[PDB]
Amino acid sequence: GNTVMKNCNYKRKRRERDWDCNTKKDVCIPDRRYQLCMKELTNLTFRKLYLKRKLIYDAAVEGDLLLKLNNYRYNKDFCKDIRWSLGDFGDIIMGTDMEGIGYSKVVENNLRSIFGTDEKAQQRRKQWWNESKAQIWTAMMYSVCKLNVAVNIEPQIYRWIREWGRDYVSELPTEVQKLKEKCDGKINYTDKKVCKVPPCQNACKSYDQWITRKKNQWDVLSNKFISVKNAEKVQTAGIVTPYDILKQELDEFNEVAFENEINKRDGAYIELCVCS
Amino acid sequence: GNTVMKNCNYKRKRRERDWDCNTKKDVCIPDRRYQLCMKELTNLYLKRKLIYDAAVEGDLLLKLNNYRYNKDFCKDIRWSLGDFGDIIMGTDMEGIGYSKVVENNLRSIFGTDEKAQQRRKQWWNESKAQIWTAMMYSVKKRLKGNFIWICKLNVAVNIEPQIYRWIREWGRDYVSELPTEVQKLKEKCDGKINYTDKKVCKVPPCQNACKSYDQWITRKKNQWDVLSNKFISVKNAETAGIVTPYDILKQELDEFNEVAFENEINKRDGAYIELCVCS
Repeated sequence: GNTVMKNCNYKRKRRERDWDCNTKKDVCIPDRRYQLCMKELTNLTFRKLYLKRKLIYDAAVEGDLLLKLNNYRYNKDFCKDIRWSLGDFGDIIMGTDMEGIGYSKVVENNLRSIFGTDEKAQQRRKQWWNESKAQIWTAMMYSVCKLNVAVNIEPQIYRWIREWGRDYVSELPTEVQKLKEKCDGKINYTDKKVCKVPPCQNACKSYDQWITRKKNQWDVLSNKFISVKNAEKVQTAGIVTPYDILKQELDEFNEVAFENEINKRDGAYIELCVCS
Repeated sequence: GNTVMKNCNYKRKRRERDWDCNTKKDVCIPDRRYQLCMKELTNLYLKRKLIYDAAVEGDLLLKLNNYRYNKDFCKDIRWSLGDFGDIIMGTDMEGIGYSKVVENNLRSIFGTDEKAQQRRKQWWNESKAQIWTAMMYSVKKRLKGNFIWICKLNVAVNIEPQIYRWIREWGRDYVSELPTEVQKLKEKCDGKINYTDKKVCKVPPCQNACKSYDQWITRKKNQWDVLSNKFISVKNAETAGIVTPYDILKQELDEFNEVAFENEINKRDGAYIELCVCS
């Protein structure tokens, strides 16, 4: 949200920067959303025709940067990223985006001068997005997934939970492996390495900080899910609890094991990092 | 050479500039073609920029018609839509100035290979209803869904060779100019200056009125000669009710009298003889 041009010219590596729960404390915001290319949208009837051109250019630039981020590989990770960014464009257009920081406020203003602010303006916006989303997807996919699978409108908090889940299950093995390499087993016949070995202690503290961020992020996102769902009665067939989203998004997700992990009571964390 | 921005901001009045037979001598070019808005195409996704140029063109033709929703507006939309098509397909007969930049831009998009032309025609045929809609954007702002009843989409998206369409447009210009030029002539030349002599015999203002008429009708004759012969050579190098270029005038114009038309452009009609031939 804090720049306009530089973020249409390069992305950070994925997970280079963790979800941000501090800026607006009722939600956690992914780095990808912060970096969403909206240069033309910012520098912005015939105005509606001009809007569509500007949104197509931003979307193509976003989709191309995400390809380069995925090392030009055309695979599921790339397709998911396309879907997440497409979805956020949608919410920005529809006026239901949860970021609303910095230059996103300027874009919201631009849209208001184009569509109006009356009660039924938001209705116009939603309709215009429906009629445009296919083309935006095409535009993101131009440099190169399942179109109709993406175009399905889902509330933003649902989609950010899917994205969050994929980040968590990608981070978890790396973090556990780091722990293992420093802390596995014992320093003598009785005492775990964490009892006395400083590099193991360092490693456990680093893990603690990571899993504490994961827990706070799951707590904020999952509670946002519940309040959004209560406030606009988001009736979604497959999905009753926020855990349903993780179950459906993630291979071999075990929700009991998940709660154990983010609350530091799983077998691996206890074995490696709890002296007593 | 021509213009890029000016013609996307304003149009000259109708018939302020006559058809141009001098720039390319085997065809005559209408001022509307010369002014066709193509700013985005020139600076050139393609569908986006074409849609924008067409929307601007459509709104300008609406202004030219003084915001009147009538046949003259719909025919203009039809003529400009057709010209966009020949530009996209590579079959446009103007090909002056910025039109060549656009043709160059299209070649870098579609290619030049054996069937680049075939793909450009496919692209045009898939897009033409959409481009017509864009030209009607200005009307659709006001009438919403009822914009579709103002002009006939089906008539507009039928592909005719460009020379066919330009003959229809030419014919409509001719029958709009003729009553005016004849009235002008009549106001200086009607009747006699004495008991036996027609005014053209001795009245200089009438003699100059006849010269001026002669200048106009000579332009008309030359434009019809160039256009009708172009129709024939285009036809030979390649289709529904139209056999001769006169057939096109008959389809376009009310009760078109071919013999009278040939009399008029050849200065042997009754009105011209009466007004401008002394003996």
